[PDB]
Amino acid sequence: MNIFEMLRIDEGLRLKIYKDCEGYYTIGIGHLLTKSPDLNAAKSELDKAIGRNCNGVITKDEAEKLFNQDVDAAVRGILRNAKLKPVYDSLDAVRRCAAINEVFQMGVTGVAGFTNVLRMLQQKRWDEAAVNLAKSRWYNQCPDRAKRVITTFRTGTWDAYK
Ligand SMILES: CCc1ccccc1
Repeated sequence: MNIFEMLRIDEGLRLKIYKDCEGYYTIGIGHLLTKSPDLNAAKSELDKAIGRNCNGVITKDEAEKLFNQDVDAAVRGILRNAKLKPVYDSLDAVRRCAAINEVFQMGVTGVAGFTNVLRMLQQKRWDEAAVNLAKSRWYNQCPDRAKRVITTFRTGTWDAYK
């Protein structure tokens, strides 16, 4: 088990655009296209992502290419954020996976707002952090996308994905 297998389980796979649990346009393995409510704006983002006219249906190797890019962006997003990096670096290996996973789903800005959860996690207060994350708008709207991630933060094991 690793970050990629973890996210393949949580995000699964779609080969055509859908609205995710926050209502935004998406494809592949949790690849957010845009926050715009216009399908065609999402469609332009996709063609620009792949480098061809799709028109909205991608292959497996292309989905996996996007996935690699998005995992990388999520890690870079953490390391470049002043709120996220010190908390991230205090975390053990498995919880670092849940952190990458959270940012991958929610984006850096959304996650960076969790001021108390960030403090709780850095002070190693696993129980309280998991409770506070379970009150997030992220969790209440994307329950089974988020559930195993919150459990992972609490336990620090891979058992939720087992
Ligand atoms: C709040 C989870 C988290 C912690 C550190 C870095 C990213 C995300």
